[PDB]
Amino acid sequence: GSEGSEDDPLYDEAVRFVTESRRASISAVQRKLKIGYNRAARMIEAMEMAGVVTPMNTNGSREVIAPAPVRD
Repeated sequence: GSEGSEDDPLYDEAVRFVTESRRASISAVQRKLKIGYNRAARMIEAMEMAGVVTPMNTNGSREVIAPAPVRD
């Protein structure tokens, strides 16, 4: 792993994207971040291990575990 482990030029954007979107979808991440599917997925993987996003669901939809910016 090189790009998308914990601190990546766009991971922070992805994590912020998922946290705010309340959903971890690579296609969506790449769409919102204007990144590549592979790149987004890599960062998304980082979200899984990092605890930013929960594993996929029975239907095939991820969730977010990392809190959102409420004030701090």
